[PDB]
Amino acid sequence: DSLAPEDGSHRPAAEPTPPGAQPTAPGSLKAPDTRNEKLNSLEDVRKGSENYALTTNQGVRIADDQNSLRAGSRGPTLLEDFILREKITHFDHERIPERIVHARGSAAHGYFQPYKSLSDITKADFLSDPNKITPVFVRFSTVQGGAGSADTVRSIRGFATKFYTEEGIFDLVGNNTPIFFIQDAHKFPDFVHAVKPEPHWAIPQGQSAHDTFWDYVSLQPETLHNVMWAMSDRGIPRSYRTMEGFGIHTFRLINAEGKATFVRFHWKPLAGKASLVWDEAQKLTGRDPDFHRRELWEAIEAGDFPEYELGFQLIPEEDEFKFDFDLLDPTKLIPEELVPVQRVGKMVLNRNPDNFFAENEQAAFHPGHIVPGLDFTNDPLLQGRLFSYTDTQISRLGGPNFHEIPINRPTCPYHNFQRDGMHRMGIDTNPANYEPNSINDNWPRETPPGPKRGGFESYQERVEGNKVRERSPSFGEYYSHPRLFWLSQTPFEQRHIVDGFSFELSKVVRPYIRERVVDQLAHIDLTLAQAVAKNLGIELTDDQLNITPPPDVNGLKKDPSLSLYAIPDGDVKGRVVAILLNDEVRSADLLAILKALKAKGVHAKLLYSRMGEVTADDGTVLPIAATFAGAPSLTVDAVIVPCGNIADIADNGDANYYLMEAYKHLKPIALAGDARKFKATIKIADQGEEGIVEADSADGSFMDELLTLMAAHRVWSRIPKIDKIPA
Amino acid sequence: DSLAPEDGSHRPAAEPTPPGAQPTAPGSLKAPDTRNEKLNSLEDVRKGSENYALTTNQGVRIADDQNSLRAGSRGPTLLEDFILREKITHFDHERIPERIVHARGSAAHGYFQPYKSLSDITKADFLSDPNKITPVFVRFSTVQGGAGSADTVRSIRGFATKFYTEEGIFDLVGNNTPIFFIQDAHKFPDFVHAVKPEPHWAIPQGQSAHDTFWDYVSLQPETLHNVMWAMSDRGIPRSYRTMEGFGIHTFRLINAEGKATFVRFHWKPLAGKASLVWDEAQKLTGRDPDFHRRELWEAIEAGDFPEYELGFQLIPEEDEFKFDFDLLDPTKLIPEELVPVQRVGKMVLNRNPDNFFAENEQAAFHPGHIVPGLDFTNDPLLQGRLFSYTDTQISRLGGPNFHEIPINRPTCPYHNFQRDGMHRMGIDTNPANYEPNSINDNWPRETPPGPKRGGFESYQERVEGNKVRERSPSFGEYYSHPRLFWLSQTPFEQRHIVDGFSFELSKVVRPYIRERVVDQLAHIDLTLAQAVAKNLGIELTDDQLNITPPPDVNGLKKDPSLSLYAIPDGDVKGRVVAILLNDEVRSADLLAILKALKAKGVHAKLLYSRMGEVTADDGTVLPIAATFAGAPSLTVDAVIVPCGNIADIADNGDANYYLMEAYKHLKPIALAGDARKFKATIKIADQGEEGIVEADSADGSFMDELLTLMAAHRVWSRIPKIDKIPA
Ligand code: HEM
Ligand code: HEM
Repeated sequence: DSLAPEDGSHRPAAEPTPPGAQPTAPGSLKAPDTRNEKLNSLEDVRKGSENYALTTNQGVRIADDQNSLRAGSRGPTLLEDFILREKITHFDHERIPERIVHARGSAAHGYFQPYKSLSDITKADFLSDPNKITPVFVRFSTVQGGAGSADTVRSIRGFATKFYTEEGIFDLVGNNTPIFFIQDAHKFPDFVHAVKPEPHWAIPQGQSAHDTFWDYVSLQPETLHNVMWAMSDRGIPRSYRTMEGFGIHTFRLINAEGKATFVRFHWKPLAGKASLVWDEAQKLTGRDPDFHRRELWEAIEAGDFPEYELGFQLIPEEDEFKFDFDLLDPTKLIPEELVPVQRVGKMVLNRNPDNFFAENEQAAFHPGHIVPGLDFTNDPLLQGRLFSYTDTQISRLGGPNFHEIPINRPTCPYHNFQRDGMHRMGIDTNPANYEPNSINDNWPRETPPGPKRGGFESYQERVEGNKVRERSPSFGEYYSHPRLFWLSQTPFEQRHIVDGFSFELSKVVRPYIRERVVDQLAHIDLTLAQAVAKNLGIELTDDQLNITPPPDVNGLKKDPSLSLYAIPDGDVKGRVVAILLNDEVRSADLLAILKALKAKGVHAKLLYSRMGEVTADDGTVLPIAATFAGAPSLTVDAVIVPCGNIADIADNGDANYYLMEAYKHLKPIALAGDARKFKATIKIADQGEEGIVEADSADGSFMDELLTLMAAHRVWSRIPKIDKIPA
Repeated sequence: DSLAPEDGSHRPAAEPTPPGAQPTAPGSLKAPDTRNEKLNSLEDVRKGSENYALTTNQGVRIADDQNSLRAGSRGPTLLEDFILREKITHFDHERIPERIVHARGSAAHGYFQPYKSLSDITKADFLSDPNKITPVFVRFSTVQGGAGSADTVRSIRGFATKFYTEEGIFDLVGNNTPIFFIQDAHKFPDFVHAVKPEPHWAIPQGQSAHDTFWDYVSLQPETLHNVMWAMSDRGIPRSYRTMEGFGIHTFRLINAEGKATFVRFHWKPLAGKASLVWDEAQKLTGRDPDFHRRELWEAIEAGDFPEYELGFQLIPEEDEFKFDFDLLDPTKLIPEELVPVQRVGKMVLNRNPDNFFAENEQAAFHPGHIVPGLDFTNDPLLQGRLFSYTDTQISRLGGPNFHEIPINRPTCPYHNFQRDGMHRMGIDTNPANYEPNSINDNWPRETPPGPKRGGFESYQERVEGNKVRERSPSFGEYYSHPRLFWLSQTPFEQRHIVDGFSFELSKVVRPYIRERVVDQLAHIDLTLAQAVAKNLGIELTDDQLNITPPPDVNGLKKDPSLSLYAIPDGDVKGRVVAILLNDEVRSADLLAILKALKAKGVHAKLLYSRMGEVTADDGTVLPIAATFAGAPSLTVDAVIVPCGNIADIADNGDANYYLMEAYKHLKPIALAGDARKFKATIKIADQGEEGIVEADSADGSFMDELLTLMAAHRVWSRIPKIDKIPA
């Protein structure tokens, strides 16, 4: 019975459509022609559905899937009902342990390709040829919250990429800020317990704004650098497409001659950098907790494929000790003003998964998964990471055969003498399960290291020292990097940093914790320290006002690449506008609006005070995407109000509020014809104001003004005007 | 090191304190003297900390917990560092699968006591004497969301009680609505999959507002009854303390004479019934995803112990077929106007756990866990539940010995011949591990059924019919209960239901699903259906307008017990008021305000534009709990603005917004003296309006008027006035 509508509107068209135009769907159904070698190898396990009989897991067709088997229709359920018991058993056992950290994350498939061969600095096969494509799977995530926590919380973001290379899987497991909070892996559990929900009551979810986090931070000043990044707008990116990615650690590149070059990995978002503002981001955790997940998935369904440029910071082995910070300390960044990022390749994510659980939830990334041509360093954080990912995956994924879970399998050959383990898929036919063996003529065999297709050999780094549990003295500097970061931010970015700390610390119950954090800020920058103190009603002592600021980092008083916005990099393709309709829309305005949006690849969402349709003045029937309250201004990049019967919406509280919120959150607003009467709601200017586009009608000029504002992301100059507004 | 403040302010006092006054803490440190038998029996596994050396799990003291062992202070981490490896290993394996459903929950310890012996109707030992105290552990929960999802989502709530009786554990696993969505347990995986995040992209979290839910509901009209309850304000309770609880299924009570009586279990909230309004709930999911968890914990830390009355709907075996609905159908309620709830006992929750993971996360509740004196019925949803809880716990809790996890252990004796299994704690000394045996003289032995302390014997219900997979034809009625519920609601409740369906259907992307649900609403009630259809821009057809309304339920055209608010039952103790300060508060107003709240057990939170202190007009120093933006109006029940230097906050956007939000969400507001300048902000006439308390000062009847308003929970008369207002 219960079947599809006659018109076939239950099923999404298999072509790129704008967000909200069609029901989203499994990637292989939405984009059947989008392929890559990894995507294709997953076909052995894909399972369709159309035209097949419903069955048990043993293949027995089910006749009645609505009822348990009972002795009489009002009788007891019988134990012999094996259909019911398999069905309920499988349901009872759906859940697997979520990731210890980064449990909340969203992933997609794609491909990578280098711009040119890097064979002079590395023998890694995936970086050796500009026309040799490597399939990728990328998972972006938050850090602290559970798998069901919200996307747009304040947090560091993970950015993990699995490269299915010809010589093995390479996972580049990084974050959206260039440093981590702590120096040695031994303190990981300590840092993570402090930022996670407090042990007695398991509060708060997905947030650092609570006593144990600020306690830990105040007692461990090595965390201040990453805490500055987290409190800036870097902790609340607008989308996974508009954030940077970094491997943080110094790794090594090894070429065919055996030369080692120190390397730091970067991803540059080709959609530019952009973040939300705090109030918007926190409200968005309530209006749409899956905002980033949704936005990623929709951009891929729309053809706005997230694109990132892989880049390398390269430091010759002889310059190991030439900075004023240790290269092996993960709480220290390498300023691009000192070591520029060399462009290496492009990564495009062009296909969503079919099943979230099977591919996203069971994906396993590990910074230890390297290939010939790459090698580690002694960074003490990285070092302990090599132990942990392998270990956690044995319980998370139920045993040691997690490499056999479809998303995790290499697409290149894998042969060895490992056998058995829970849920073993691979049936080995080798007569031998050990080497050396003569009965299989010693196959599979070891392969010497060499220029290409060779066996892995570690770089022979010289090791000299006593066995000690000791932090390197060169790691003992905690304030100059925080200060460099502060000084490179724009004034409005600095304010947002002050506000992040003031908000967070105001949720710290124990007041001495607040004071101690303020004291640490005083070691970074007195202006910052005083601005946070003032918000906390704290007064800096005379001693605190005399703390000398830390030294510059190798002569640097600022580095503009550390700011999200000092260097313009705005891109409107893939952004979205809210269009507030009225019941007699002036079609001429809409037409002009939609044409200019379409030329720049900007999407639109048609909003009204009810769902269904409204008819424009020329008879055009406009389907309503959502209501004013149901898809808040939080979810769009700018707002446009066309003319028409404005009296229909002029007194609407949600419509008025829509604009006050957009205004407060510094988004571009454009008002045509009688829509300019809404200017009194956002109680400001009569001759106009930068950030508000206005005209008798929506024209070419009106739309260029709006699109230019959109390209600068937000109206920073409006900051001074928003704190009187009641929104 | 000795890191605590010398003042001792890192430590909350071990005495009842109001919410926000001190840092919250593990139950046994916060209320050491609050004991019960179960709480005392857990003392064997409680672990302290103070004054102990830091060790490995094997008892080896640790010297340096800040660093890994390496070959040189900048060298590689050594494999021999067993301290690092045990520490990271335990951390790496901290997580366990979350519950398949009801993963998000909050729990507490308490005790139960019956009002009088129920021996005439049940031989259940915990109900046989009013001086017999049974320890309980209760967990309240949402349904769909992960363990990290938000508290205040729209959803049914779970209400599970573990009774540690002298004759066994009895778990009463119910919800906050008297019926469930589906009739037979075979469809649980289908219903649950439909309500959970859609499989391709795992969106949306914690919400039924999406296509698959509404698709399922529109094809399975048996769900409408519970969908009505979920769409009403029942789905967004103000707190776990202000909601009702139900067992849902008909069970049996068996007395010593062998007589079976049918029973439905109810829990009445002694704090009264209270819910939020949708906008507030939704916004609260972002501002504080742990609002319910927090309120429960702080209520118990303040002495506002959540209290519930256990009540029984009793129906003689002879009346099984006397109703319009089948008693064994879980989608049907038993109208209290037909069968009154008989008061049975009182449950008081008076202590939080010590460790959320250990006690809450690992608690295992199961409706099949009954004791002599109770028995099941053939309700087909219940019948399948009896299989599921046992099964799911083998994987969630790691094996068949989950009854040995401290929180789950019986306080009464348990002895049998079961052995081994993962994580086996009990070391059995019985020479025999089988019965009958002669080698231990057959111990432990079976015990015949009897009036007290006898063995379990099922009631000998007659069974008759063929082995069939068949829904009873008596279950095929889907619309009269939904209609009864609808007609029992106040007019503002009906509107809220209409708004729930409207908002939810507005997030369904496929319009035909919205149409199909509207067609189903039209079989319940025309006014409901038309109002929802209008909100969706849908017109009912002439046939839909002529669908005949379903019959009354046994002559009833309404039952006021089904409404949250038709019959006042307001209780103010434990509610919280926001006090908006200024920098020279009339201290006379504040003294009047604070004393009056305290007299009724009403808590207060002093708010301002910054943290720190402000000084009242007489020099009283006032400590600030949070900012206007930091503890939004969503988290209080009422707002009071005292006189002083109102010009200080008159133009504060946040202060103004605070009132707008509280006014929009129907909360009582009280403005003293010059605080009445805020009337313009919320458009209050000069003459005033019901719901707004205003006077020249906070003396006389000012606090009595505000407290009368708090007792009625919200100002429903204000609904029409909020329609407009931009907030
Ligand atoms: C620079 C420092 C670090 C970065 C950039 C980082 C990044 C990440 C990312 C992006 C993920 C999620 C991968 C996914 O999407 O599945 C992750 C997970 C994880 N991280 Fe790291 N992390 C860092 C430090 C550490 C440390 C020091 C440890 C422990 C010694 C650690 C242990 C883990 C574990 C156990 C997981 C879960 C892996 C799984 O369950 O498969 N992380 N980390
Ligand atoms: C009258 C209908 C139902 C009610 C009132 C109900 C209530 C609940 C509650 C309150 C919980 C959470 C317990 C806790 O806090 O740990 C729960 C969990 C659960 N429910 Fe039920 N449920 C119902 C129907 C069902 C059905 C039909 C099934 C499957 C046949 C089912 C399977 C489960 C499972 C597997 C869990 C997780 C338990 C665990 O992991 O320990 N429920 N249910």
